Amino acid sequence: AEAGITGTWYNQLGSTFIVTAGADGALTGTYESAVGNAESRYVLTGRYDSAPATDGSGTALGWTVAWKNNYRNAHSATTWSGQYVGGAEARINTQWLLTSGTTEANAWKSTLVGHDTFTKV
Amino acid sequence: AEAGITGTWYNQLGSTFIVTAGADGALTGTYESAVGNAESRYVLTGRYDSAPATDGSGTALGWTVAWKNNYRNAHSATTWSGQYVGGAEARINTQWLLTSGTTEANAWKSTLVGHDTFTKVKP
Amino acid sequence: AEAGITGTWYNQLGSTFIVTAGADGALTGTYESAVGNAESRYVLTGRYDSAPATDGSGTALGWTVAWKNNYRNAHSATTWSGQYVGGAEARINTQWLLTSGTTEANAWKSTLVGHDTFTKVKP
Amino acid sequence: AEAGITGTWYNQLGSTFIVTAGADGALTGTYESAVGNAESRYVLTGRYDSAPATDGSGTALGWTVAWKNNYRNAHSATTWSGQYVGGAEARINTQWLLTSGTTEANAWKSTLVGHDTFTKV
Ligand SMILES: [Cl-]
Ligand SMILES: [Cl-]
Ligand SMILES: [Cl-]
Ligand SMILES: [Cl-]
Ligand SMILES: [N+]
Ligand SMILES: [N+]
Repeated sequence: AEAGITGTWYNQLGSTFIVTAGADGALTGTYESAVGNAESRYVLTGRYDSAPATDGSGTALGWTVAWKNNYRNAHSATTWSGQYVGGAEARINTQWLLTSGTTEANAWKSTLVGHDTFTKV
Repeated sequence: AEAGITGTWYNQLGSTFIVTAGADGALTGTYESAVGNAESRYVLTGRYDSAPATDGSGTALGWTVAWKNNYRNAHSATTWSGQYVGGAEARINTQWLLTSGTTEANAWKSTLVGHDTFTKVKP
Repeated sequence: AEAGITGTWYNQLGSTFIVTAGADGALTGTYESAVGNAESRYVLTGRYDSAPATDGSGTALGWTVAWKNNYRNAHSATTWSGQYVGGAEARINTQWLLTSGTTEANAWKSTLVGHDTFTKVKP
Repeated sequence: AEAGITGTWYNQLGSTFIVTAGADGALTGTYESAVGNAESRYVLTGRYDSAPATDGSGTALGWTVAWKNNYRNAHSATTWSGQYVGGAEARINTQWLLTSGTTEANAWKSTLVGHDTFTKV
């Protein structure tokens, strides 16, 4: 819990997430997706709540990735919100929101929602 | 545009968002919330997509706030996903997810969803 | 209250919702949308929780619309989840999920989320 | 696809869903949950899109359950949106919204979001 977040994680789609959790709640790393208008690693930044409760709970965290890198600009950003749980098999369970930049005309259809489970396997 | 996003913003609940959009697509600042087990400012970090399109599309962005500071710890974190629309009345329209740390058993009810609109006042 | 919900309602996009709240907690009616691969009325079915609280809480409800009628088929369905707030200006505030049928491969991008507010005009 | 929706399904939590899909898009049945202020079966009603595409896609559908029965009234309603996919192992993959009736003061925190995968196993 708290700790253990640092490392390389993978989700059901094959995307890889490499993060560093800092003593004071920062989350920094890079994201390589398996889907979308993605081509390479993207920078990610987030926060995690460094003093989780001392009961059998997971650690809340969230992060963002703007899908723009030296290779692609998909004019969109994804944020994942979820919680980290450790143990023999640690995972991060998240729900995400992906918003694309649209014209007002298409604003009603700008956000996709999904879920992802990351493991270090 | 980074500038365009930089500034002080408020939403309909009365929360304050102070942000700096940096060259490299980063977003840093503090969030003051009007609701929840919150007290004072909290640090936020996000990213925004620095090269939007010409046209009249919004700039997609997103940021996270873990509700822990030196005064409180709510054991939860919210991420806001949305777009910035500039003009005379610049607005950031978002959808957010708030997750609380829970035991595996109550995990099914760990995330809330909602939407917020922010109006800019200062740079 | 069933009555209270029964009526003609419009949201900010210009879509029409005609509903009948029945005794047994059911919701039946037609939806006319202003956006999407939609043409004409579609059938909706939902439920609402017939015994709310006294107090000034909203009545939780929800309904589904599969976007297929005799004129079009969009292979998608939307569910709206929210609450009814009565008074002189009765409103139904919702959050919706729109899922499109896709291949397993593009399933990750099958659902859109958003929010709608409905204003009542007729019973 | 289209067909096959009728039957008894179960989700990862143990909730049971029994539905009847009608030739014209109606979904009717009852829901027995494993979690919440639930006590027994609840009536559910929904719709499904009866003419799915003739390509390897799933069938879109959605349904609602107001958590009020002769035994409990949890002043809330849940709607599930997702798609049915058949094959040797058929499943219904959904994302749900659960709204409780609150005072305006608490309206900002009235909706929970999650996901559920139902199988006939
Ligand atoms: Cl991904
Ligand atoms: Cl807020
Ligand atoms: Cl609509
Ligand atoms: Cl359930
Ligand atoms: N993703
Ligand atoms: N559920």
